[PDB]
Amino acid sequence: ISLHHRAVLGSTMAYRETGRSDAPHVLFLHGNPTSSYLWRNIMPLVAPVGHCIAPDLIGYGQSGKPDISYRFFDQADYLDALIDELGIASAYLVAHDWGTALAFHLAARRPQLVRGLAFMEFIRPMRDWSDFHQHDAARETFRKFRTPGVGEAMILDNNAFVERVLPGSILRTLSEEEMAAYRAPFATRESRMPTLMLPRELPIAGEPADVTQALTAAHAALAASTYPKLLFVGSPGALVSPAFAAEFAKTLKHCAVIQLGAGGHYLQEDHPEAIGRSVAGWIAGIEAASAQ
Ligand SMILES: [Cl-]
Ligand SMILES: [Cl-]
Ligand SMILES: [Cl-]
Repeated sequence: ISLHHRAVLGSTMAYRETGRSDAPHVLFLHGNPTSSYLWRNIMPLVAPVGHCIAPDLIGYGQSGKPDISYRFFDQADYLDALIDELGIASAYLVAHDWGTALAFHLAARRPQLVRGLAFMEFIRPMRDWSDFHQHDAARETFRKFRTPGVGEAMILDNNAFVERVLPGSILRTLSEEEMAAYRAPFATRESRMPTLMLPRELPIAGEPADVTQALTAAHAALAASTYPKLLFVGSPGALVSPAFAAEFAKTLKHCAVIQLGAGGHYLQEDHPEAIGRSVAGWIAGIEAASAQ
């Protein structure tokens, strides 16, 4: 899998690219602990209608592994730098997990950029631990990730995000090749640090406060925004249940909900054709209706 690379902020970032270069930009944003690989069966279905770019976040996939904190704001800075390097000033965003937090934060700061947002399994500030996920076992696992020393043993030493959380929220069983690809960036203990930092960034009960502020503001900007929105949901889902998707959608302008059926968090692995076909049709409709 040969990706494109660019130098960004003294390190490097990798990205997949496909589609016609005169079509609108479509930026695909993955989360923890995946990469642009998550979109491999989706992007080819959007290529006829969009110039598709799928970055590997810093510390993920084939991107660089600099000595940084890997906090949310680090991810935002490196993504901004790549967007500017690639000349992306107007784009559709297609986002998952921390990719949605990045998309919401980007749209709040650059309100002219977003032509439309397709999203699923998104992050929002959670008032209490009871607002995170659908079952107690997941809540307890993430409580442990956020516990000093314990989280390091689970994620740095045992690679639990890659080896347990990821396959645990895909309905089908990945092939040996697919799981080998997902674990390949994370062969060393130190390389796993980004995957430990992100669960510690989740905004739960106001902590961390800086992420809580950024995503509270970003969600308010999202509620006020007028660009088209497409929210995919699975059953039972993980961060987003079908019931919560329908209720969240009512708080937004111009947001349709697409039901994918049985799925957990990594809906791209269980429903790639449905997501790709939906996004491509949606872009085609927006482009035609906005071109008059
Ligand atoms: Cl542009
Ligand atoms: Cl909150
Ligand atoms: Cl389909």
